[PDB]
Amino acid sequence: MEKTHVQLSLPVLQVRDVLVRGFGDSVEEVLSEARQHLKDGTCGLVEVEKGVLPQLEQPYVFIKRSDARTAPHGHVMVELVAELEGIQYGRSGETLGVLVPHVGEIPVAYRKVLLRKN
Ligand SMILES: Nc1nc2ccc(Br)cc2s1
Repeated sequence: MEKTHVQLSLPVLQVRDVLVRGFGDSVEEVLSEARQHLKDGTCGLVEVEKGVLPQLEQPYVFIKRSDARTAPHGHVMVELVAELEGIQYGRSGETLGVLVPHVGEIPVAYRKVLLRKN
């Protein structure tokens, strides 16, 4: 009964503030945990610049843009793609950032997304 997409506003975190730097130890675990934290409202977003990924823990979970005309209600359509050792699991568009657990860090902005469930 899960709708295919859900509107979310994600807190954007600075990399040096992040206390839990990843979701787990395998591609399937990080995708699973990211989905659970999105459902629980406990997922943040770090924007990727030089130096960011080496300060976070692999496997990475990215949100990537899934289309070009759908910004329904101001929310960009996105889907999840994981990365381990330079191999990516999914193919999608431009990266909006890397997802991490949110445990109370103060954000610098909020990013509105329309997230594809599965
Ligand atoms: N299978 C499921 N994946 C997700 C991702 C995000 C949100 Br919010 C709920 C669910 S339930």
